[PDB]
Amino acid sequence: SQRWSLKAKTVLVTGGTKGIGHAIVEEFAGFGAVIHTCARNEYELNECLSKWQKKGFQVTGSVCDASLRPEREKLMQTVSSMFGGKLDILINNLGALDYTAEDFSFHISTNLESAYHLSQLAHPLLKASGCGNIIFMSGSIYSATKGALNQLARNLACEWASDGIRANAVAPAVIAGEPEEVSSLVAFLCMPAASYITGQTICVDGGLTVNGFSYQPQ
Amino acid sequence: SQRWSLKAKTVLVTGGTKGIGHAIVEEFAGFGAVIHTCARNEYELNECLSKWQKKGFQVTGSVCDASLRPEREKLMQTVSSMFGGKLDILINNLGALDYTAEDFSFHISTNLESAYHLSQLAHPLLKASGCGNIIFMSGSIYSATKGALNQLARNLACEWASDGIRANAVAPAVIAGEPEEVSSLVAFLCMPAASYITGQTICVDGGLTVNGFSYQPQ
Repeated sequence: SQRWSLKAKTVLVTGGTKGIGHAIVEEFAGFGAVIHTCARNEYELNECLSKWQKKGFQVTGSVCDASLRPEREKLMQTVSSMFGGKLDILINNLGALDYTAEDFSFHISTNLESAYHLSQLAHPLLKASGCGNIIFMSGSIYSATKGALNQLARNLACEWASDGIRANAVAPAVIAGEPEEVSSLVAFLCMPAASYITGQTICVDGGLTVNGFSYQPQ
Repeated sequence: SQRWSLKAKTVLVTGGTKGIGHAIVEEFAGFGAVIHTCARNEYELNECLSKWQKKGFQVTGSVCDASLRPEREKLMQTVSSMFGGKLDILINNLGALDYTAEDFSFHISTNLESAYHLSQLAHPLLKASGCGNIIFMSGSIYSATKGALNQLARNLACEWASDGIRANAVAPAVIAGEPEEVSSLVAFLCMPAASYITGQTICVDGGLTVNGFSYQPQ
């Protein structure tokens, strides 16, 4: 039906050349969505774009270091011009001899800033779509980042609902199957069929029970 | 009893001249604990130290901008020398025309870095105590910070338990009584009576129920 279709929906997925981001691009491409992605290494971008267009996938890309403010502004500029000022889906895929406090601080703030800024740059585009979706896809360092990201996600969901923008966060399992499998949940959340789903922070962990009591990632 | 006593326990509380930090200093001082606190404004520090010593409170202080690495190293140096290399309690009290992404990022990383670093600087001191305690006391900006801090708290609780160090996070209510009242929960958590309590992230919110269904701060 039309509710379970992502056909011709415009998507921006950061870091689409590898890992979950690459799996997310393919998942959406399988549904006939129009995707734009980015990466720092232009040759690997070229490599993926090549292997994709042959599979009949509608994907374009640009070189970008999403950790840099000016790079994020240019990226969204490229996206607005190619999608005609409208963007249906934004997949904020965060980047993945012992880390110090400065390292801890830097990685957490770089991740949180890129995701926050990217969402703000896309806001007007997402608003013009009339049915925009944002997905935040992202130990110790990761846990704290995830904790911050979930909150931002829940805030934007309430803050931008009147603009018709939904926001959800998704995390791969801690205890496992390929973690890339989560791409299908990401896709479902962006379907009209899931228009009432917002503010969710889902971790598809295997989970565990002790003495009959369940335990899951916090 | 001895389990519910904080008498002569050494405490470092950051930002003790105002708000909850000031309430925490007084709460512990009421229990006969020995406290060291800090602040950027030396005159207000002097003001509090004066009003405190008269009440018979055992509190010393030093000027410090906990947002600066070298300032945090000096602070812990002062604490180690005055408490004899041992520290029982560390109260990481975070600092409290619209914020941008850089502002968002800066405040969250400055808070998370100060708290993380301060805990690492105190670690050896807390370890030498044999029964150390750490408390992390701390919209949109706050929510994300809190989300990150809670995770760090839960991590240190598991990571440092073998050193005899417990770690818990406490947050004042969102929906209310003075928010400063939470100082008593902070004090309880640091008592030998609460030695088995670690890894907790407690928000003493008023809470609310809708149509019979409860809702609380995430």
